[PDB]
Amino acid sequence: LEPDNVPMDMSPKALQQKIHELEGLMMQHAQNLEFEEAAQIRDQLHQLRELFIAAS
Amino acid sequence: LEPDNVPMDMSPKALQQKIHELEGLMMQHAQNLEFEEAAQIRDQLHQLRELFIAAS
Repeated sequence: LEPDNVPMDMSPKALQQKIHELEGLMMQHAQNLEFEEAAQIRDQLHQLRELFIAAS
Repeated sequence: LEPDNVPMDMSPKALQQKIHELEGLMMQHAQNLEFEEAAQIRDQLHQLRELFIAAS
């Protein structure tokens, strides 16, 4: 009983794991002047940000 | 007489000076995750490249 409240809920993990993954990707290309297809993550990094709270 | 051939003509200077100026700008924003308006230079850095020969 009360399984979701047995461990913890600091973050959704999956989402938080994806955000830190896409943001760290921009630096790579942006550093190698490959931000063309890389900077696009800016749209997913910003949208996933607000969802951080709506998620957990 | 022969003024354009008195000094030299390694490069157009103005163009070559602008290209190195726009390309060095991308690294700045791209490094501070500001490639949004910065990555746009990619269009001027690539177009000015081919013009490098058509110029001098």
